[PDB]
Amino acid sequence: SRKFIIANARVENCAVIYCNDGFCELCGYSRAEVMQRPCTCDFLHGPRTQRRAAAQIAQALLGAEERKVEIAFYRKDGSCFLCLVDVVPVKNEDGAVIMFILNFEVVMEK
Repeated sequence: SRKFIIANARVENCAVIYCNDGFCELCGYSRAEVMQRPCTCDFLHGPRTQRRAAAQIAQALLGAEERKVEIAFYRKDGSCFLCLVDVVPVKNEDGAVIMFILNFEVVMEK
């Protein structure tokens, strides 16, 4: 099951403007909760979440850079999962970034 969100690159906090069912089911947060949150998805952060990984994802968004970052995330129920976050900038003809697609894959459980 694919898990992904789409972020608005033209607002300061890169707000989530779409999230698919797979993503919501993965992390245990409903679409209503996820929508309009910064697409870094800090609400998934917990004890094992590496500062360096979080920083690297944030960097990719700032610099509109395509990048895969593997990071420990937490579902609503507290379970930890190692997640490969795939940051994909989508630019127009001019070269401006219009949105980001972020894909999430579970690497392994806990």
